[PDB]
Amino acid sequence: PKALIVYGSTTGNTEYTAETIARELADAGYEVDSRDAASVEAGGLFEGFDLVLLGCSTWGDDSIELQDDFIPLFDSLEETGAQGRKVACFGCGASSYEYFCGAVDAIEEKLKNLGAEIVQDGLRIDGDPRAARDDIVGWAHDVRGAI
Ligand SMILES: Cc1cc2nc3c(=O)[nH]c(=O)nc-3n(C[C@H](O)[C@H](O)[C@H](O)COP(=O)(O)O)c2cc1C
Repeated sequence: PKALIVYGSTTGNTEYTAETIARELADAGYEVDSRDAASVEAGGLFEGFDLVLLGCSTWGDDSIELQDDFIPLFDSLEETGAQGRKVACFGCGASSYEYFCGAVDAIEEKLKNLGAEIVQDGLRIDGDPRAARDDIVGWAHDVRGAI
């Protein structure tokens, strides 16, 4: 299968999660294209992919704000070709906050409204992702079994 991973990361935690997920998928034989949201054009972005994984950290002071580089893509998500596309979301946040990983919920809700097929509920990491390696690995295994 061919998967696309697009991540929005300010301090590199969601980028480290995206790289862990990319290796799990490549180790199982998938074809994997991993891109920073900062380098991406929304226009037909998901075209030709069997699975699309979107990663984004949460910002703002209990007023959800998406990671800076991901904003433009979220704004033009209606142009990516998400209708009928198998997708799943992930991101890093702080479980202590009002909207823990609220950017993962917001992205899932728009994808749902755009006709995408959410194959798995979003992976929401608390704290340092390097300490949540087994959950990341376990979530990537489950998405593979869900497509
Ligand atoms: C100023 C500020 C606001 C934040 N807002 C939230 C929030 O509303 N909810 C949440 O779950 N995490 C929030 N975070 C936590 C960050 O999303 C978290 O540190 C995450 O690991 C950052 O990931 P990144 O390095 O991929 O950009 C906030 C952090 C800062 C510094």
